[PDB]
Amino acid sequence: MRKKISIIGAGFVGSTTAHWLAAKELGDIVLLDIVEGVPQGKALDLYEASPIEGFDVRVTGTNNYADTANSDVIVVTSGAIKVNADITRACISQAAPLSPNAVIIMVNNPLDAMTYLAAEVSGFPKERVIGQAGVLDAARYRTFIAMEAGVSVQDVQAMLMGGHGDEMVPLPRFSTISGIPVSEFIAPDRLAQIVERTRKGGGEIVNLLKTGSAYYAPAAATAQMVEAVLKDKKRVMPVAAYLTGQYGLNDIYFGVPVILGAGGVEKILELPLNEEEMALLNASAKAVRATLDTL
Amino acid sequence: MRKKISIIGAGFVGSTTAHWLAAKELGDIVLLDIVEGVPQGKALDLYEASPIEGFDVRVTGTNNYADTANSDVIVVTSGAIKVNADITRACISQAAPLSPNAVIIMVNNPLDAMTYLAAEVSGFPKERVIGQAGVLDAARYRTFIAMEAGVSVQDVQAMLMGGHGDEMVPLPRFSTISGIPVSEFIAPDRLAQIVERTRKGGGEIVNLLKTGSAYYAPAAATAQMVEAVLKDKKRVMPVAAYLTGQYGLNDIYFGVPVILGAGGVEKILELPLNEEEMALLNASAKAVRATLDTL
Amino acid sequence: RKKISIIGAGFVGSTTAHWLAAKELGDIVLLDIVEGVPQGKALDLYEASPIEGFDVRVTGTNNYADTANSDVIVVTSGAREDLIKVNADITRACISQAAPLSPNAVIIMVNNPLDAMTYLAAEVSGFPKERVIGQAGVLDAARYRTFIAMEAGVSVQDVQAMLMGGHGDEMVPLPRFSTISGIPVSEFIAPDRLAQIVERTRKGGGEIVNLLKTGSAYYAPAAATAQMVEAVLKDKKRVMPVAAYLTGQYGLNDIYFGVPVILGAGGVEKILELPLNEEEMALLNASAKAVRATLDTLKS
Amino acid sequence: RKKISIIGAGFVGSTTAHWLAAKELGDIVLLDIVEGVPQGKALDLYEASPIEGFDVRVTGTNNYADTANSDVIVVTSGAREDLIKVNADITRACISQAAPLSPNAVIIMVNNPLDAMTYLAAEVSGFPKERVIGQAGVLDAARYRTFIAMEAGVSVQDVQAMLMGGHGDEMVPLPRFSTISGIPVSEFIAPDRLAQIVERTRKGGGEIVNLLKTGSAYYAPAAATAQMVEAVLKDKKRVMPVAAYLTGQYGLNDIYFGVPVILGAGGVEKILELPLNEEEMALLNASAKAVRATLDTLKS
Ligand SMILES: NC(=O)c1ccc[n+]([C@@H]2O[C@H](COP(=O)([O-])OP(=O)(O)OC[C@H]3O[C@@H](n4cnc5c(N)ncnc54)[C@H](O)[C@@H]3O)[C@@H](O)[C@H]2O)c1
Ligand SMILES: NC(=O)c1ccc[n+]([C@@H]2O[C@H](COP(=O)([O-])OP(=O)(O)OC[C@H]3O[C@@H](n4cnc5c(N)ncnc54)[C@H](O)[C@@H]3O)[C@@H](O)[C@H]2O)c1
Ligand SMILES: NC(=O)c1ccc[n+]([C@@H]2O[C@H](COP(=O)([O-])OP(=O)(O)OC[C@H]3O[C@@H](n4cnc5c(N)ncnc54)[C@H](O)[C@@H]3O)[C@@H](O)[C@H]2O)c1
Ligand SMILES: NC(=O)c1ccc[n+]([C@@H]2O[C@H](COP(=O)([O-])OP(=O)(O)OC[C@H]3O[C@@H](n4cnc5c(N)ncnc54)[C@H](O)[C@@H]3O)[C@@H](O)[C@H]2O)c1
Ligand SMILES: [Cl-]
Ligand SMILES: [Cl-]
Ligand SMILES: [Cl-]
Ligand SMILES: [Cl-]
Ligand code: NA
Ligand code: NA
Ligand code: NA
Ligand code: NA
Ligand code: NA
Ligand code: NA
Ligand code: NA
Ligand code: NA
Ligand code: NA
Repeated sequence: MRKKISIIGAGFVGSTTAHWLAAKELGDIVLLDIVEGVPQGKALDLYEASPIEGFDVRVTGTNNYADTANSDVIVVTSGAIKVNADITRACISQAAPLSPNAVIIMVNNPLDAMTYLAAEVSGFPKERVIGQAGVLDAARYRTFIAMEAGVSVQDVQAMLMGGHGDEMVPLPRFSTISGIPVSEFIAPDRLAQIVERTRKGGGEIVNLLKTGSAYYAPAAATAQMVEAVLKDKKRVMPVAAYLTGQYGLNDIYFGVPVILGAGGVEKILELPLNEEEMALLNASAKAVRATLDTL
Repeated sequence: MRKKISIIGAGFVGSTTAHWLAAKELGDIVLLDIVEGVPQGKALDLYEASPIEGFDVRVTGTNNYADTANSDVIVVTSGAIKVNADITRACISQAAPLSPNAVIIMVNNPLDAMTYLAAEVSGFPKERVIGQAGVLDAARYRTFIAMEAGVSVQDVQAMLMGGHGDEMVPLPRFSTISGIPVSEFIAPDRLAQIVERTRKGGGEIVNLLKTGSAYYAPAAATAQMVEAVLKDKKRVMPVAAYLTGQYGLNDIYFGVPVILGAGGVEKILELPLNEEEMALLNASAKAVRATLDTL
Repeated sequence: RKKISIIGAGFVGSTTAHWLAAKELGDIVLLDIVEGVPQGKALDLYEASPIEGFDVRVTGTNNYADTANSDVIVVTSGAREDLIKVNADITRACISQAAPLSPNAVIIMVNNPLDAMTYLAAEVSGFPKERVIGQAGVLDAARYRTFIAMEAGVSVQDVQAMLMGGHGDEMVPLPRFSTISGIPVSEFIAPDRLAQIVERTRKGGGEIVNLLKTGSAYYAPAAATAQMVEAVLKDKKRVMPVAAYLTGQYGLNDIYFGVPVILGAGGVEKILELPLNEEEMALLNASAKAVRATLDTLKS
Repeated sequence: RKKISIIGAGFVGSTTAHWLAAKELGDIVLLDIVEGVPQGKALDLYEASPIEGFDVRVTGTNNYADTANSDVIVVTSGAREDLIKVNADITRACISQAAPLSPNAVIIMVNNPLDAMTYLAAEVSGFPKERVIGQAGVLDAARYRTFIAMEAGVSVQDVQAMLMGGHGDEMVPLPRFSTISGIPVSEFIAPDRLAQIVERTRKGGGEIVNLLKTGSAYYAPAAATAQMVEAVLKDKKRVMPVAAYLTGQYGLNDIYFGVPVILGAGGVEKILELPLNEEEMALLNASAKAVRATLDTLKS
């Protein structure tokens, strides 16, 4: 049978994630929400786009968790700390039991903390509970680099760590264009400006939309992670993963480079960060730790 | 240089149309709106999804019509009769002059009437001013047929005419699955139910969403028409076109089968409709005519 | 990941790997009896993956053990009675070795004589008839659709058509069952012009052979084959003409014949029975006779 | 629509048409001196369009007039001094007839000896040097990236690499300029293991030749060529290694050499100058000497 993906939270990010996934014909999609009608309408609307696009994907909406049973992947985009903590706990507690073999991909903020909560509530192997944050952030960074350098976005690669904004750990040294260091194309001061724009990337969209936050890129990032699992592509990407010593961090979810596949986090990469980079990471880890304790 | 597409009205349908088009890497996209920040945010958000998806598309947002100059295609999705008439007149009067060689694709409702208005205000050759309505409606119909018959949406074809809802002219006789009449798969009573669900398709999504109307399918339909023009694919699809005698109708925009290409409507097909079908068409034409006169 | 084994790494088999690899549908194993040939073509295609962006393991081999547990087995190892016996021996050898290793696979035959070889494959494999099919109609319909699109001046994406039987004289054209966006093809193309198109379709394979001088078509044949593989792997429920085992449909029994079917994860999930008129049945009966004759030569 | 002419409908040329047709990038004209060959391959591929869903006019011809006004001209008509003279005469004939008909086109050479043949094409066409390039580095980097992905156990979509020079011994590998999602390849693969990969890359073309016994690689070479065509047609500004005319970069003058460039609608839009260390420059200089020798044999 076809793969099955359940998206919990049929808002901007969740519905847009269904759109990116449907276009890829990766599997049947179930959009769940607590609000009646909303997921049903968005799912049917997207389903009706299928004859036009040519993909055979069963997109259904629902308010009943039973419809998410036996999912291969569970995406959680239901978030609006306390508020999201209750929402996240409610979603995972009802979804996890019905899909014991699924890989959970958290999107709700505060991301690192919510992913940790999902791991606790689900009791799933740590490798199968991850969060999306770094793929989006690296995507904004890669976009800015391509724009500035005047090259194809298909030729820019970048790795970064930590969490959102001030918790983000930029790593320009670990970004290249067709294998060439970005420093060969962009000078230090301009690169520093791009790093700052990346840190503020989410807020930049918020300040523009006025009524909500970003969704096209966040959903694309999430969909790419879902694809990595379903097709066991073994993508090397920054993801919120559970650490057991890497970078000197224990008992915490933190954005780190991993090889993402059908088994979820199949490997946590260990970068040879210099002292400057480690200082940024330590400060981030402390802030992420603070949010974790509050949780 | 790359093709250029301007989308006037950065709301649900317009932004979603940018999404479908960006994924196809069909050309640079300019999202224009009267509201500040909104088009800029949605465009940048989508642009930031490009390194993830791998398409090189310049997606920009704006409030200045000058940025839409020299567009190959102009999509109008700014509508909310009087209200939309003023909005449509304002959009076409400012956009048409800057892109004299563009094909205008209207989406604003009342569709047939607004497309007629766009033709008047723009003064463009009639073949280059069309409206999207039938592709969406036929898509819902094709979706329902595929669902019911249990076959791939890639194998269902369908033609229909007229306008939305009561103005829609269904033509089950002109729908097939891999060349086979749909009547071979679905009985008369069930087919009649599918036709009715198609007529009410837009309202069905509205009643579910509660706060707005459909956009995934409407945008997909619009994007497919944009693709047909940019790539001169010569698609055979129902489109709102200016009639000069076809089906006995003159001086009016009506949903009819056409061959859509780089020159816009490259041919209006003349179906051998029986008396039953012509009765439906005549009633529709009268209703569309009524809306036109009011306009 | 899904696994597809392509037996016979010649033009059709390798080109089929190309179409499938681009779709990132699953791991692909190309097998041949000739050493180096499959390994070279597989590696070549695998080396194109970073350029195209697909993650598919494409490997070549001479060992049937590497095709074990495949979801789909494509047979393109084929090379009058002479033609039949030669391909019967190759098909026999291929199926008897591959089938036992992939008991749950759907076998898609391509070797000619198509209908007869598919029958032999069902016979040798012992597989349920629904999981042993042949590719022929998708290619023939593709040529017909191409000619129609060319002539009518419309996108190939808006032309669909159904046909039955086998290759050439065994082909049962059905213009009545072809449309452009739901509109009969006869509305776009005159009778004489359409008859020529039907004739060109019957001789479509030969037309390519005569142009290439050496060898036959492979781009379209591989695309047709790949589309059937995708139909099974993604359980798309495609409505297409495929060589299937008949037990009464169209008045035919105990024979593989090109017929309209719903193709999904279970192989043939339904054999459609279109009501054909007197003229159309005349063509089908004459076609069935020719297919039956070939089948009898095989059983002898 | 955009128009691409592929001179030489052999394995690489036809496979390039296949990759391009699937991308629906523009009309494709396949030309060859042999009658029937291009017409057959073109028709075959055109007949696959309804199956795949792309609307591309694919035609075969023996008349250079049909390649008129092309946006891109791909040359894959090629067949020691013997090798050079034979290909020089073919390349000469192809360019002198095609270039005049498509004055604004970007010429992408594939024929070997690559660097030398691209130089000859610039010489014969009279085209601005930026619009006459050669494909070699994209393929070589593709093999290297494939081996790295295989070994590191990661997606081919996350491996990028740059290299220069020409084929085999003329290749200038640059492991320092290869990464996996921005992380140095050396962090994933040990020195000895990486050296083997570099060696396998140098001999990558030969490896395929030895396996096929007859003929050389075409899937990856065509994919590499097609990606360069797409770069021009869609003005993507790709950063890739291509054979370009040098006027001082890397200390080389009046010669075509594989170097990092930004490829767009204007052909070579920029030749990047990477600061290479002593060891790397040692490789490049020895490579330039070999390329220069080949060039001199050509000019003689
Ligand atoms: N990690 C990233 O990179 C990233 C990027 C953007 C947004 N986000 C976060 O993602 C979340 C969703 O953002 P959005 O813009 O889609 O929001 P939204 O408000 O549009 O959608 C959230 C949806 O969740 C539903 N919901 C609430 N509680 C639920 C419950 N218990 N069960 C099921 N559904 C429930 C709502 O009814 C709503 O439709 C937020 O927490 C946001 O901060 C993360
Ligand atoms: N033809 C079909 O099949 C079909 C299907 C669905 C919706 N529609 C119609 O499409 C239109 C858009 O629907 P929507 O859901 O995207 O709406 P929406 O309200 O989300 O978006 C419309 C956007 O237009 C902008 N706008 C208003 N006046 C403008 C002006 N003068 N210039 C530039 N921008 C302006 C708004 O500020 C808004 O962002 C409506 O008229 C709707 O009825 C047609
Ligand atoms: N529409 C159709 O159904 C259709 C269309 C085209 C071609 N065909 C048929 O498909 C077959 C292949 O055509 P081709 O052009 O690719 O041929 P080909 O000669 O290029 O390739 C056949 C390959 O099979 C291999 N082979 C032979 N015996 C084998 C065995 N016992 N096991 C494994 N491999 C073996 C060969 O060594 C060779 O590489 C032919 O029978 C041809 O007539 C059918
Ligand atoms: N990385 C690279 O740059 C790379 C990779 C692989 C192969 N190649 C080279 O590409 C060339 C083609 O390789 P192939 O395997 O496709 O060869 P091939 O022999 O299959 O095809 C060459 C085609 O050129 C045609 N031809 C000959 N002279 C011609 C002329 N004057 N005009 C038009 N057509 C003519 C032939 O008839 C033949 O169909 C060779 O020179 C080969 O060494 C380069
Ligand atoms: Cl956090
Ligand atoms: Cl109206
Ligand atoms: Cl039936
Ligand atoms: Cl530089
Ligand atoms: Na699936
Ligand atoms: Na913060
Ligand atoms: Na400073
Ligand atoms: Na373009
Ligand atoms: Na939206
Ligand atoms: Na969307
Ligand atoms: Na109405
Ligand atoms: Na009744
Ligand atoms: Na080939």
